[PDB]
Amino acid sequence: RALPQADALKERFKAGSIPLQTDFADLVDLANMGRQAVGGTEGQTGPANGFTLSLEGRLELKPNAAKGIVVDKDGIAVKVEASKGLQVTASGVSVQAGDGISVAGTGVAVKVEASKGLQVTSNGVGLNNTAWIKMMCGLHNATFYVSDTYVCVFFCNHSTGCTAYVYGRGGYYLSMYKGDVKLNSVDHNEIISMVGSGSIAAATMVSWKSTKAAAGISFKYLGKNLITSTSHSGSVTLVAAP
Amino acid sequence: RALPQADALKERFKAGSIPLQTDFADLVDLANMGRQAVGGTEGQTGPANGFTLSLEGRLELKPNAAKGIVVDKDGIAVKVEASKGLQVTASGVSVQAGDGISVAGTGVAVKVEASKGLQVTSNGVGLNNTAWIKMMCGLHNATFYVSDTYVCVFFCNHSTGCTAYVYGRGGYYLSMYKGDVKLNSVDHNEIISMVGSGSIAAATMVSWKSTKAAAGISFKYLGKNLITSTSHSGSVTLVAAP
Amino acid sequence: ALPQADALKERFKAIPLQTDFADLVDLANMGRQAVGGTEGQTGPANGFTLSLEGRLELKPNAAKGIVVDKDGIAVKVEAKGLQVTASGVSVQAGDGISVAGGVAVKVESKGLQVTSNGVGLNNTAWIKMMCGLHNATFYVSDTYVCVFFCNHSTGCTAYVYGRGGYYLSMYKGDVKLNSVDHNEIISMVGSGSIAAATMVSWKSTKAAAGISFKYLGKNLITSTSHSGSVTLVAAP
Repeated sequence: RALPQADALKERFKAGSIPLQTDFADLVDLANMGRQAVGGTEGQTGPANGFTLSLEGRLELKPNAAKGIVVDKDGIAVKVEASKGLQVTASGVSVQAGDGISVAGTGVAVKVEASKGLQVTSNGVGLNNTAWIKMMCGLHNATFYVSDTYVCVFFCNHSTGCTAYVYGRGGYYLSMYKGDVKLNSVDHNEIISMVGSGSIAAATMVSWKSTKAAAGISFKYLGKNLITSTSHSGSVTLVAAP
Repeated sequence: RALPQADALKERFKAGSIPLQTDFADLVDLANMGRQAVGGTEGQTGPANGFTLSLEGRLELKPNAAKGIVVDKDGIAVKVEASKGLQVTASGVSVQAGDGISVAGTGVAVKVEASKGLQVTSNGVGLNNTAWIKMMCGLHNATFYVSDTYVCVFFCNHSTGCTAYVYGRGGYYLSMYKGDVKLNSVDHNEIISMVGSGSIAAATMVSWKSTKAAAGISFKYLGKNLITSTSHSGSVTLVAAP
Repeated sequence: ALPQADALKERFKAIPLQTDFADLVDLANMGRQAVGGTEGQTGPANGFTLSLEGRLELKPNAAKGIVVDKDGIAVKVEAKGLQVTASGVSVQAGDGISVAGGVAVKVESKGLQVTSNGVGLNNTAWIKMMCGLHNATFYVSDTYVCVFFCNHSTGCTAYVYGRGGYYLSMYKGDVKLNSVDHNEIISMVGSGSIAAATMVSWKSTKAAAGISFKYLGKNLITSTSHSGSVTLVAAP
């Protein structure tokens, strides 16, 4: 049996109606639903989980305040420990990105300055393939450099000109002959070299008394190697230190 | 006073009975429990926090939609802001780890790639103790190296052989006498050095016209120093660049 | 609105009218109204369920992070980056993460830095590098030179790199460790009498934090010499 609706139960208690035992039985069970709802009838175990019943008789929410839920006058809210990595807005709950962290579709991820030598991929954070240039710039305190497949050169302005530290690549080394190293199309004034047998010499420092190094100036050079007698003639442009 | 149960109370309105005032009081108070539960009786302040009462009289949950909770057809739910760092499954709420982040029992952590020169410890993320090898490999654009306690050497394959860039370690330097530097048991062809006193000379660049560097080849060498006249007799083997 | 309970009782005091019964029926109907059980209603509100015994029960969405148990309504965290205390839900930081006013990268002296724009190498990371390259345990660095010291046998040998356009002289007396002149030295060579020291050794002097390094720095543009006085620092 489902209890009658209100309008129907009422006309059972209309003037000049004979209210039967079963009409009162319907009234009692109707009245009893509020007590069943709060778990108060014989054989019930009290308010369901998540509910309390006050002494005034009010049904009340039981938030586990130790497990991240609070209830107040604005309603049921997630309890975020403030400034501890989490953030809540009308949009929902989210992680708050501090220094070095970025948050986007992939999730919480590492943000790096690429100018500063670091990579981040699927496999984790790491040095990129040009971190070494930044290292070498700091080593010599160079404000400009060139790099290509046969040489790299780190430029230091000083006095009326500049001096550069030189390193070979791919097996190659830098010629030290006059006319083989041009900054801004100017031949060099001085070089210091490492020496090999039979007039082989490899330029390790180069200096221009009156030519300055700046972003965009050209570097022209003759690279040599210890296996063949040929020579690459490079023409590149200076770039500011990273 | 604790209201009678439904069957007991029914019995007081049985056929032929004259219900007393106290039977009706019991009925009224039992009917009243619905109103009490929603804070509707005199002395009460209306629905408890977390609850609302519709114009139809229905009890309803009041999620604070500005603070992380939603209620829909599916139930009471945490509202996660989409793709802002957090995730939710049947297993619970979790952090979504993007590139360079890993999540484990320890918590949210940085993942570093193995061979790219980084470390992560409880003191933070830093460079590991062999990062310099990756750096020197990119500086010279080398695909192979050896490194032990007295030298490291960086190998560049070119033309019919290869040429190597040499750095001393632990106070030591590479001899440049013929027969003192062997790749694959072959003596070197040409070499480039820095000069010391008398016959002191330190190999900086070593060449083999017709021998290629490759993982597993042996590198044998005579390391020397400026304090004692003794030599170290090295025999290591080439590893690929990081 | 409906009579309060004590007003109702007066109407059923020791013959009730139909409007009294009506108020009692309507009063009794409020429990059913609340659980969405009357004609014209669609059952319990969202977030509520009604058990077969007739008890109102919460409906947590067990797949959207809420559980209800004996202890109350709770956030359901997977134990996977998150932690809940009496102060609420927060992020659990592992190795390389710090938590404070959001989630940030922590760096160790180990060459890395973190700023507004991300994690990168700092400005002295190259020192850790040249220390590992040469296996040096002490260095100096100033504007015109840097030097990496390697203790071995009875004394010390160092590798040298010029900075700012400069180079280290190799004249006896121009390079002092603990105020002692060097013994052996190895150079790159230039025109006339220009040479640049790249390895320098003291047979009976050791490197250690504190020891002074004095040197004569030179360059290729001018004839002048910087007169350097610095002190050795431990490798990072």
